[PDB]
Amino acid sequence: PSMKLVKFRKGDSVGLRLAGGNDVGIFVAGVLEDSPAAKEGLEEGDQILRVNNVDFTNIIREEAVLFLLDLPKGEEVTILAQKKKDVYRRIVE
Repeated sequence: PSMKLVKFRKGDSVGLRLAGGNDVGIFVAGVLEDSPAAKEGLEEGDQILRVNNVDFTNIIREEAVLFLLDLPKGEEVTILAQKKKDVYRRIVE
Protein backbone atom coordinates (compact mmCIF):
# COMPACT_ATOMS: atom_id res chain seq x y z
CA PRO A 1 0.00 0.00 0.00
CA SER A 2 2.68 2.51 1.09
CA MET A 3 5.33 0.14 2.44
CA LYS A 4 8.67 -1.51 1.68
CA LEU A 5 9.11 -5.09 0.57
CA VAL A 6 12.82 -5.91 0.36
CA LYS A 7 14.68 -9.06 -0.53
CA PHE A 8 18.39 -9.40 0.19
CA ARG A 9 20.87 -12.16 0.83
CA LYS A 10 22.00 -12.64 4.43
CA GLY A 11 25.80 -13.00 4.60
CA ASP A 12 27.27 -13.42 8.09
CA SER A 13 24.52 -11.44 9.78
CA VAL A 14 21.54 -9.31 8.74
CA GLY A 15 23.43 -6.19 9.96
CA LEU A 16 20.32 -4.71 11.60
CA ARG A 17 20.28 -3.18 15.07
CA LEU A 18 16.77 -3.32 16.59
CA ALA A 19 14.62 -1.07 18.83
CA GLY A 20 11.20 -1.46 20.52
CA GLY A 21 9.24 -4.67 20.99
CA ASN A 22 5.88 -6.10 22.12
CA ASP A 23 3.38 -3.24 22.28
CA VAL A 24 5.23 -0.58 20.25
CA GLY A 25 6.57 -2.93 17.52
CA ILE A 26 10.04 -3.74 16.16
CA PHE A 27 12.03 -0.90 14.59
CA VAL A 28 15.32 -0.66 12.73
CA ALA A 29 17.68 1.18 15.10
CA GLY A 30 20.73 0.84 12.82
CA VAL A 31 21.66 -0.61 9.42
CA LEU A 32 25.32 -1.58 8.92
CA GLU A 33 27.31 0.51 6.38
CA ASP A 34 27.07 -0.87 2.82
CA SER A 35 25.42 -4.17 3.95
CA PRO A 36 22.92 -5.98 1.74
CA ALA A 37 20.17 -4.60 4.02
CA ALA A 38 21.38 -1.02 3.46
CA LYS A 39 21.74 -1.44 -0.32
CA GLU A 40 18.19 -2.75 -0.46
CA GLY A 41 17.05 0.45 1.25
CA LEU A 42 16.32 -0.53 4.85
CA GLU A 43 16.98 2.41 7.16
CA GLU A 44 16.90 3.43 10.83
CA GLY A 45 13.23 4.14 11.68
CA ASP A 46 11.52 1.58 9.45
CA GLN A 47 9.12 -0.63 11.32
CA ILE A 48 9.63 -4.31 10.58
CA LEU A 49 6.23 -5.91 9.95
CA ARG A 50 7.26 -9.35 8.73
CA VAL A 51 10.45 -11.32 8.19
CA ASN A 52 10.02 -14.08 5.63
CA ASN A 53 6.67 -15.58 6.76
CA VAL A 54 6.85 -14.49 10.39
CA ASP A 55 4.76 -11.57 11.64
CA PHE A 56 6.94 -9.13 13.62
CA THR A 57 4.21 -6.84 14.94
CA ASN A 58 4.09 -8.22 18.56
CA ILE A 59 7.42 -9.90 19.32
CA ILE A 60 9.78 -9.42 22.25
CA ARG A 61 12.94 -7.62 21.10
CA GLU A 62 15.18 -10.47 22.39
CA GLU A 63 13.27 -13.08 20.37
CA ALA A 64 13.43 -10.78 17.32
CA VAL A 65 17.22 -10.47 17.72
CA LEU A 66 17.74 -14.24 17.99
CA PHE A 67 15.37 -14.98 15.06
CA LEU A 68 17.46 -12.63 12.88
CA LEU A 69 20.63 -14.37 14.11
CA ASP A 70 18.98 -17.75 13.47
CA LEU A 71 18.29 -16.96 9.79
CA PRO A 72 20.53 -19.26 7.75
CA LYS A 73 23.78 -17.78 6.43
CA GLY A 74 23.91 -17.25 2.65
CA GLU A 75 20.10 -17.39 2.25
CA GLU A 76 17.64 -14.84 0.89
CA VAL A 77 15.68 -12.83 3.47
CA THR A 78 12.42 -11.08 2.67
CA ILE A 79 11.47 -8.16 4.94
CA LEU A 80 8.19 -6.29 4.93
CA ALA A 81 8.65 -2.82 6.42
CA GLN A 82 7.12 0.60 6.76
CA LYS A 83 8.89 3.90 7.34
CA LYS A 84 7.74 5.20 10.72
CA LYS A 85 10.33 7.89 11.55
CA ASP A 86 8.07 9.96 13.78
CA VAL A 87 6.81 7.06 15.90
CA TYR A 88 10.37 5.72 15.97
CA ARG A 89 11.87 8.97 17.27
CA ARG A 90 9.27 8.90 20.07
CA ILE A 91 9.75 5.14 20.60
CA VAL A 92 13.50 5.02 21.31
CA GLU A 93 12.74 6.38 24.82
